[PDB]
Amino acid sequence: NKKVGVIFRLIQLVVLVYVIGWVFVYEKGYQTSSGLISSVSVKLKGLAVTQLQGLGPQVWDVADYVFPAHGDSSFVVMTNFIMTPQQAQGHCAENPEGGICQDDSGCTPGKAERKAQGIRTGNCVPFNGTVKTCEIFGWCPVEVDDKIPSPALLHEAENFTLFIKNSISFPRFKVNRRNLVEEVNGTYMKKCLYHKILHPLCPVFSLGYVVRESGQDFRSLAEKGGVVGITIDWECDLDWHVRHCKPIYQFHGLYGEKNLSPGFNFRFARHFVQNGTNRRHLFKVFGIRFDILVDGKAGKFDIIPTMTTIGSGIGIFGVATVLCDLLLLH
Amino acid sequence: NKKVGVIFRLIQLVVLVYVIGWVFVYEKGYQTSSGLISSVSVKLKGLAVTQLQGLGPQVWDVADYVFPAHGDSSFVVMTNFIMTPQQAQGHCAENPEGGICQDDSGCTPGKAERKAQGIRTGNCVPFNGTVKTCEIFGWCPVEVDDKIPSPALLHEAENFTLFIKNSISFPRFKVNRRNLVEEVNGTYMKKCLYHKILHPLCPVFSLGYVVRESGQDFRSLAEKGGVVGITIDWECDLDWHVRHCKPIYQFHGLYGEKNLSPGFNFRFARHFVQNGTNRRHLFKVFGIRFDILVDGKAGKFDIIPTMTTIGSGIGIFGVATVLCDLLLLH
Amino acid sequence: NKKVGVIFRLIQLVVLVYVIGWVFVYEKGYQTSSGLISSVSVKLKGLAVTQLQGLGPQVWDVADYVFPAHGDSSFVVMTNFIMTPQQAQGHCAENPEGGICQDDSGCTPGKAERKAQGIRTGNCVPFNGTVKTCEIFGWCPVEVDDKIPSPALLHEAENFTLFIKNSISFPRFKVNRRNLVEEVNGTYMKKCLYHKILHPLCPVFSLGYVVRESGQDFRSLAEKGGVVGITIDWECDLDWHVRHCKPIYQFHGLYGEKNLSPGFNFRFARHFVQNGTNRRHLFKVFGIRFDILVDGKAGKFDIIPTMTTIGSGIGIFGVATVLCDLLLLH
Ligand SMILES: Nc1ncnc2c1ncn2[C@@H]1O[C@H](COP(=O)(O)OP(=O)(O)OP(=O)(O)O)[C@@H](O)[C@H]1O
Ligand SMILES: Nc1ncnc2c1ncn2[C@@H]1O[C@H](COP(=O)(O)OP(=O)(O)OP(=O)(O)O)[C@@H](O)[C@H]1O
Ligand SMILES: Nc1ncnc2c1ncn2[C@@H]1O[C@H](COP(=O)(O)OP(=O)(O)OP(=O)(O)O)[C@@H](O)[C@H]1O
Ligand SMILES: *[C@@H]1O[C@H](CO)[C@@H](O)[C@H](O)[C@H]1NC(C)=O
Ligand SMILES: *[C@@H]1O[C@H](CO)[C@@H](O)[C@H](O)[C@H]1NC(C)=O
Ligand SMILES: *[C@@H]1O[C@H](CO)[C@@H](O)[C@H](O)[C@H]1NC(C)=O
Ligand SMILES: *[C@@H]1O[C@H](CO)[C@@H](O)[C@H](O)[C@H]1NC(C)=O
Ligand SMILES: *[C@@H]1O[C@H](CO)[C@@H](O)[C@H](O)[C@H]1NC(C)=O
Ligand SMILES: *[C@@H]1O[C@H](CO)[C@@H](O)[C@H](O)[C@H]1NC(C)=O
Ligand SMILES: *[C@@H]1O[C@H](CO)[C@@H](O)[C@H](O)[C@H]1NC(C)=O
Ligand SMILES: *[C@@H]1O[C@H](CO)[C@@H](O)[C@H](O)[C@H]1NC(C)=O
Ligand SMILES: *[C@@H]1O[C@H](CO)[C@@H](O)[C@H](O)[C@H]1NC(C)=O
Ligand SMILES: [Ca+2]
Ligand SMILES: [Ca+2]
Ligand SMILES: [Mg+2]
Ligand SMILES: [Mg+2]
Ligand SMILES: [Mg+2]
Repeated sequence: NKKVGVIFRLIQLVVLVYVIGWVFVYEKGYQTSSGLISSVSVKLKGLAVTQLQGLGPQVWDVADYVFPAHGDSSFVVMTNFIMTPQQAQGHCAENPEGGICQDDSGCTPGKAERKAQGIRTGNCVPFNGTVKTCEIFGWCPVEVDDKIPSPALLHEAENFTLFIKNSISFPRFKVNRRNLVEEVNGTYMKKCLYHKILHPLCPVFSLGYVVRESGQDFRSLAEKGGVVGITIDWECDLDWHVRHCKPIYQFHGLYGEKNLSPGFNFRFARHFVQNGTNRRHLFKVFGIRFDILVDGKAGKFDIIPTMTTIGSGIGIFGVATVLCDLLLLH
Repeated sequence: NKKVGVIFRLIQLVVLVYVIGWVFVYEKGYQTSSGLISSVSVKLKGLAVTQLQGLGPQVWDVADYVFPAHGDSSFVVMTNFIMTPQQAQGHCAENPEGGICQDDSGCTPGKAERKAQGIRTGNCVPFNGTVKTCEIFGWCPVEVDDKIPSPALLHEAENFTLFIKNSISFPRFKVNRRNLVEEVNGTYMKKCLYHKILHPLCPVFSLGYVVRESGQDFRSLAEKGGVVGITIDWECDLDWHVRHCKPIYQFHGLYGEKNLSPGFNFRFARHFVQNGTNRRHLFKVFGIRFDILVDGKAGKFDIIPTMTTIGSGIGIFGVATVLCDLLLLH
Repeated sequence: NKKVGVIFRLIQLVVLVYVIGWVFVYEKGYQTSSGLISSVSVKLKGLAVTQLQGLGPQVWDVADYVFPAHGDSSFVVMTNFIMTPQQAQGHCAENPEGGICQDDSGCTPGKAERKAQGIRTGNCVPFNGTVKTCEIFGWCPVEVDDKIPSPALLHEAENFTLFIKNSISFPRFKVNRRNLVEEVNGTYMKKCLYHKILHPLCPVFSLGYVVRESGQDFRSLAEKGGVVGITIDWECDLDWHVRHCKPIYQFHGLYGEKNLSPGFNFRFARHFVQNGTNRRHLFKVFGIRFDILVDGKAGKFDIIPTMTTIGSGIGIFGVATVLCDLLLLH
C-alpha cells in the first residue's frame, strides 16, 4: 500500500529531524560539559545602631554583624540579639527554665543529663523574689532569652548593600570568568541595585530585596532569625564570545514550621581581660543565614562528542526504522 | 515450530514485564528528580569543666568548645587542649625541637626555613638546666606540646546533646522540608536521644553515640583528635504525602594511621590587652571534626518522563525481540 | 558476493572488539563507582615579622594569618593589612570618599543610603587642613584605604610550609584512605617539599610554589590580593592493592580584571577592653584565598555491572550488526 509507505517515510523523517536537531542544538551534543571551580567572596557595607536600656549607643559595622570575616560563602547577618554582659565564672542561681527547687534537699550535686547549665552544688538559692533555682558553677549570671523584642534591633540592616564576588574557572577549557562582566563598569556599581528586570548584572544585592524575592517577610524573619539560600548559575556557551557569559542569581527561601523551633539562632562570646579578671559577653544572635551555591557548566565544539552524538543518532534512526517496519508488518 | 514460538513468547513476555516494572516502579522513571538547597544549623547544649594543675577551674560552654560560632556544617568540638597563657612577643629561648645549640657561635642570625619559631638573633641561651636553644624573637613562652594528658580534659563531652537543624527545598517542585517532621513535636524534643532503631526521628544526637556508631572509641578519639562524618539522606517521594518523606541520618568515621600524624589538632589564640601590654592565650585543641553533608532527591509524577520511559521500554522490547529472533534463526 | 560478506564480517568483528574492550577497560564498566566523604584539615607553620611605621615589631604565627581557627577547606592566608589601632565609638569626621562638605548646611542629619560609614549628626567638621567631611557617629578614627603599601608586609610568607590532611572513605566499599600514603613516612615529611615531578606524595606544600603553579605572581597576590583554587583527585582502582591509591593535587588560578575590584580583601576587628573603655583594632587584610575541593571515585569488580555491560554489548552488536542491511540492498 502507498499509504503505508507514506506513513513510514513520515515517521522516518520525523525521527531523523528529531535526532539531528534536538540533541545537537538543545542538548548541546557537539559540545562537552565541564565543571568549574568557584570561590565565593561576599562583602557587606552598612551601619546599624542598637540602643538598649542601661547601655550606651552600640555601633555595629561590617565586621560586627558579619561573623565569618574570611569571606565564607555561608555567613550570618545579625539582626536581633540578646546582650548578656559581664559574665564571670562564679556561683549563681541557674536559669529558671532548667529547674525549680523549693528546698536545699531537692537539688542534687552533679551535672544535668540534658541542658546542662552548671555544676550543681546541691544548694537551692533564690533566683528572684518568687522562684528559687539550684546554685550552679559556671559563667554568671545566666542568660535569660525568654523575652524577644518584637521590633528588630538591627532593623536598619533591611536595605543594606550586599556585594558577592564570585570567580569561576573551567580547567578543561582554561577560561576564567567572574561575576563582574564587560557590561558592568566601575561607575555602574556605584549607583545600581540588583533587580530581576532592571539591573540583572548589578553585583550589589539588597538584603531586603533578596529576602522578599525568596518569599519571606523581612520583619517576621529577622524577629526570630531564618535561612535564605542564594544560588548562582553559570550556564553559558563557549562557542560565542566571553561577553555572553553572564551569571544568573536565584533566591530560594528556606523556612519551616514556626510552632516548633522557629527561626535560626546561635550564641557567641567575646573573651577579654578587665581588671585582672577574665570576663566575656554572650550574645544570642537571631540572624538570617545566607548560603551561596554556585553550579555552572560550559560547552565548546569538539570532535569526539560530535562523533559520538552522530553515532547515537544513527543508531536511534536505525532502531526507529526497524521498529516501524516491525509494527507495519504486524 | 511450536517450541520456538513458545520460547519467543516467553522471552518477549519477560522483557515486557521487565520494561514495565523495573524501569517504572524500581527506578522511578515516571517521576522527576531534582536537587535541593541544604543549610546546616547545629547546636550543642552541655558544660565541661577542666581543672589544670595549679590553675583554677575553667568553665567551657557552647560558645567555648564550638569554634564555628555562625553554625557551619563543618565544626570541631573541643575535647583536649594545652594551655600556654601570658604570651607576649619577646626575645626568648626557642622550643628544643627546633634546634639545639652548644655555643653561641652555632646560632646564625636569620629565620628558619621550615617550622620557624621566630627571628634568630644569633645567641645560644639555656632553655633549661640541661639543653640550650637559640634565642629568637616571637611569642614567649614557646608552647611545648610534647605532653598530652592521656585522660581527656573535656571527657564529659561524650554524652552531650547535638541538635542538627536541616532545611531543604526543591526549586522545581516548590516544596520545602525540614528535619523536624510532623511526627516530632515539642514534647518529643525535650527528652529523646537519637538511635538507629528506637528514635530515628529524634533530632537530638549524642556525640558519644555518633562516634561509636561510626566504629571509633570516644576516649582514644578525644585524647588525640579525629574526624567524624555525618551524612543526611533526604529520600523524598512527592507522590505520597509529605509525612512519608523523612530524613535518614548516616554516621561515618574518617580515620588514618596512628603512627603518622595521629588525630586532628589546630592552634588558635585569643588576643587581649592587659596592663597596656598585648597578650594572648594559645591553645592546641585536640578536637573531633564533624562534617555535615546533605544530599537528597525528590520524585513527582510528570507526563514527559513517563512518555520517555514508555518509549525506551518499547524500544528495548523491540530490540530484544529482534535479537531473540536472530538467535532462534541461527 | 564474497567481498560484501568479508566487509560485513570485518565490521562485525570491529564492533565486537569495541563492545568487548572499550566499555570494559576504558570506561571501567565492570567496576562500580560511588561517592566519598572528604574532610579537609589544613595547618601552616611559618612566622613573619612586619615592622609597620609608627608601631613596634609585630609577630605573626599560624594563629594570626590563618583566620579559620578550627580549619576549613576555604581559608585565607594574610599577606598584607592596614592597621587602624585604638578604635572607639565617638563623633569624628568620616572618609572623604563618602562625602565632602563646605558648610554645616550641606550635611543632612540621618544615615547615608549607600556606603553608610556612620550616623551623620549634621555638622560639617574639618577632616584635615584642606578638605572637610560631615561628622558621623562611629568608630574613631576612620580607616583609610587610599594608600596601599607597595612592598608586601608579610613577604616572608611566600615560601612557608602548607600541610593538607585529607581523609576520604567510600561507604559502598567500606575502605578508608588518607593522603598520607604508606610511601610517606615520618622522616620524609621533615625535609620534603611538594613538587609535580620530584615529590608528588610530599604533603608539605609551599605557598609560593602553589601560587606560581596556578599561573599567578605572588607579589601581586600579596599587594592587592588573589584567589587560588586547589583540587584533590582520588581516582583509583580498588582491584589493585591499597598502596597504589595516591592523591592527585591540582592547582587552579582564580583571577579577574584588575581594573575593577582587584584581588580579594576583607575587614575584621578584635574587640578588647582597655582602661574600662571598649576598643578594637580593625585590619583590612589583603590575603590569598585558598579553596580545597576533593572529588574522587573508586572502582571494584562486581557481578551486576559486568552483567549489565554484557547485555549492553549484546544489544549494540544486535542493533549495529543488523543495521546497514538497507545498505546491503543498495
Ligand atoms: N557592600 C558593598 N556595598 C556597596 N558597594 C560595594 C560593596 N562592596 C564593594 N563595593 C564596590 O565595589 C568596588 C570594588 O570593591 P573593592 O574590592 O575595591 O573594595 P575596597 O575598595 O577594597 O573596599 P574599601 O572601599 O573598604 O577600601 C568598590 O568601588 C566599591 O564601591
Ligand atoms: N543541643 C540541644 N540539646 C537539647 N535540646 C535542644 C538542643 N537544641 C535545641 N533543643 C531543643 O529544641 C527546641 C527548639 O530549639 P530552639 O531553636 O528554640 O532553641 P532556643 O530555644 O532558641 O535555644 P535556648 O533554649 O538556648 O534559648 C528547644 O525547646 C530546645 O529544648
Ligand atoms: N605546616 C607544616 N609544616 C611543616 N611540617 C609539618 C606541618 N604540618 C605538619 N608537619 C609535620 O607533620 C608531622 C605530623 O604532624 P602532627 O599532626 O603531629 O602535628 P603536631 O606535631 O600536632 O603539630 P605541632 O608540631 O604544632 O605540635 C610533624 O612531625 C610535623 O613536622
Ligand atoms: C522570677 O523569675 C521567674 C522565672 O520564670 C518569673 O516567672 C517571675 O515572674 C519572676 N518574678 C519576679 C518578681 O520578677
Ligand atoms: C530602606 O532603604 C533606604 C535607602 O533608600 C534606607 O534609608 C532605609 O533606612 C531602609 N529601610 C530600613 C527599614 O532600613
Ligand atoms: C556602565 O555600565 C552600564 C551597564 O548598564 C552601561 O550602560 C554604561 O554605559 C557604562 N558606563 C560607561 C561609562 O561605560
Ligand atoms: C630540659 O628540656 C628538655 C627538652 O627536651 C628535656 O628533655 C629535659 O628533661 C629538660 N631538663 C630538665 C632538668 O627539666
Ligand atoms: C554519659 O551520660 C550521662 C547521662 O546519663 C552523664 O551523666 C555522663 O557524664 C556521661 N558520660 C561521660 C563520660 O560524660
Ligand atoms: C510527640 O511525638 C511522639 C513521636 O514519637 C509521639 O509518639 C507523641 O504522641 C507526641 N506527643 C504528642 C503530645 O502529640
Ligand atoms: C586631606 O585629606 C585629603 C583626602 O582626600 C587629601 O587629598 C589631602 O591631601 C589631605 N591634606 C593634607 C594637608 O594632608
Ligand atoms: C624562600 O624560601 C627560603 C627557604 O630556603 C626562605 O629563606 C626565603 O625567605 C623565602 N623567600 C621569601 C621571600 O620569603
Ligand atoms: C621515607 O619515604 C620515602 C618516600 O620517598 C622513602 O623513599 C624512604 O625510604 C622512606 N624512609 C624510610 C626510612 O623508610
Ligand atoms: Ca581585653
Ligand atoms: Ca564551609
Ligand atoms: Mg530558653
Ligand atoms: Mg611538637
Ligand atoms: Mg576605600
